[PDB]
Amino acid sequence: SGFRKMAFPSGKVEGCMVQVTCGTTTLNGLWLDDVVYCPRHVICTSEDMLNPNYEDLLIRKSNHNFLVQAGNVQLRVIGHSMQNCVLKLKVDTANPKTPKYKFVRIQPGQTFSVLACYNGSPSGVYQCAMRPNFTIKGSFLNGSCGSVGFNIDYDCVSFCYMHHMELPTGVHAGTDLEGNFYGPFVDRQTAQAAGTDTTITVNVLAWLYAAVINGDRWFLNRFTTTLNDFNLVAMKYNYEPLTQDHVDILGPLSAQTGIAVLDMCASLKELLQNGMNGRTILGSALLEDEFTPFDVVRQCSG
Amino acid sequence: SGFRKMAFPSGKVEGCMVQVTCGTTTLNGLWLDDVVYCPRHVICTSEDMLNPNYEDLLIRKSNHNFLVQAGNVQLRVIGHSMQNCVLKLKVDTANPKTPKYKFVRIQPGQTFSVLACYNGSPSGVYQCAMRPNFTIKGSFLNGSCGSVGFNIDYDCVSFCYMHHMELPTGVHAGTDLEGNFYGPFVDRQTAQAAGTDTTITVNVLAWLYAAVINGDRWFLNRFTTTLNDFNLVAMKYNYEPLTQDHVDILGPLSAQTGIAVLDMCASLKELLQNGMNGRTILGSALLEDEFTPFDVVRQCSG
Ligand SMILES: *[C@@H](CCCl)C(=O)c1cccc(C(=O)N[C@H](C(=O)OC)C(C)C)c1
Ligand SMILES: *[C@@H](CCCl)C(=O)c1cccc(C(=O)N[C@H](C(=O)OC)C(C)C)c1
Repeated sequence: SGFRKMAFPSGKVEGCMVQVTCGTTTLNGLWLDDVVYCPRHVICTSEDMLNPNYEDLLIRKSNHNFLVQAGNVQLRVIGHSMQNCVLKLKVDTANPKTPKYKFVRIQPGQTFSVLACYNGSPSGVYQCAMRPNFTIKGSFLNGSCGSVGFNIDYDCVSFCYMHHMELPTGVHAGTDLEGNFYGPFVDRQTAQAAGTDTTITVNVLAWLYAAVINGDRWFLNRFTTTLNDFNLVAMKYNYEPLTQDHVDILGPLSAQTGIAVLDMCASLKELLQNGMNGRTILGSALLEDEFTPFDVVRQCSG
Repeated sequence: SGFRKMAFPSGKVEGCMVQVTCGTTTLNGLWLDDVVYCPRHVICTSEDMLNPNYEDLLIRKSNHNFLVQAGNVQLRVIGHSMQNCVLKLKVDTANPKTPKYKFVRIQPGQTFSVLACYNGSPSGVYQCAMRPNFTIKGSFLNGSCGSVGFNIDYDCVSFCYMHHMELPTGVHAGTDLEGNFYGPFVDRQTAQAAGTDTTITVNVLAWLYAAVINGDRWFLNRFTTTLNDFNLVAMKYNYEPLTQDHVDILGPLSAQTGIAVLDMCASLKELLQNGMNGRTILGSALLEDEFTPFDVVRQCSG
């Protein structure tokens, strides 16, 4: 019993974190086999941050301009290249702790664990969701760039996020491990801002099932609704549309609780229209949308 | 920016988790140097669960009755003993991954990371607080017994919790690493239940400071209060009394935000008396009390 925002165990990732310094700029890197991955803005300085041409900046560097430290061991850089917004530093040593891994790009509404790091040293681990507007609501301080987001499936680490910046609203933006940004953000100084966001409906319904599995039932009702009528309400409250595929994905949880998906949707409609009247669900007084159906099944199966 | 429930990186702990089987009962153990620690109820069977005499149960076992598996390696048990409600299994191999560690008992209102494990395999990591009534609101399924709670300070792991059981309300109880229960709970089948609980005031105030540091200011006011008047309100809302030591502990956060502790207490009094009028603080619609002053300083310093 119980329902917590749970992250994957971080040890496999911890053994990949290093510190990358170029000039007086330092940040974190990810050491896999004989390559270190980090944000390419490590080669930029305060003077070029407005319209930097990264191809020019990199052509003017050599391997000796990069210091890579893995704990108290200095790694010799033997090559450097750029891939989109990530820098690849070839080092002369393959990381002996490299896990089985994949570079996967995630979808908005999916969750992942973040290992916050500073100066190549892990500091904390927590769960995040990619928002519909392609930002993440992280916890990151100065020096956290290069920290990564990941999921683990049977000892294989699927890396999905590298941290690059903080937007003016305090939310965060970055890229996939191939250096391609999530969202319409760039690694330079502009007035860029998070676009409008929406609530991830399928996740809210998953979490209502979690709650039922954990004995919170007060929000249930005898009613049902059609998908079309439900989605009329969703649109009114800035919730994403629910699709038949979402209904199918919720099938297992529906079957375990005996509550049809469109029945739980009737409950969600009532909650949106009426609030909670002072009650809580799984210890929250608002509707939580950063648990996927998979997250719920993982933590609630028993 | 940002504020998340953040756990410590779990890798140091992950390398200590093993599986312990006695008969058909299996659970998790903690392998440090050449000792494996686990709940002593692993030696109990369904027939004895009402009034087990553990001294009798253990005298009837030998080393060969315990199977310890560390990954795919079987560890040879060469001794067994009991210490309060934990079993100590001496094995013939010192864990090469043993971190620097301490066994420390924590106070109600303090937080710690939990590494949930099944069959000696880590599954997830999350933050918990020891409640004033000595329970924890965890996330644990069948097979999670023997999972541990810990804090990490400069590479030294302070273990503070081993998981033993789930109470009827779905909250959790266990012991310290010396096998002494937190709270008035026992490792046998009774009608035992969590006692009345209260909210951890000093932590709520810490979190209000976190919020101010992260730009949530709407709940601030021009008022102050005395400690005595504040505590009259606290008692009315089932909040713990605030002490001068709590005020002193909040000194740094007060100084960073420029908001005197008793000023923030005036804000808390208004929030308790009036609710939030539909607003949120750090993405919550209720007052959060599972962050200590230390947790806030760790995550907000920048
Ligand atoms: C980024 C963490 C943000 Cl939450 C981080 O650790 C970091 C390290 C080093 C340098 C920067 C940085 O800000 N670089 C500039 C920038 O602001 O990005 C747009 C450059 C000069 C464009 C960040
Ligand atoms: C406990 C996890 C609870 Cl959230 C766990 O993994 C476990 C493993 C093996 C056996 C038990 C168990 O329940 N034992 C009995 C009990 O219910 O504890 C009071 C014994 C027989 C007293 C739990």
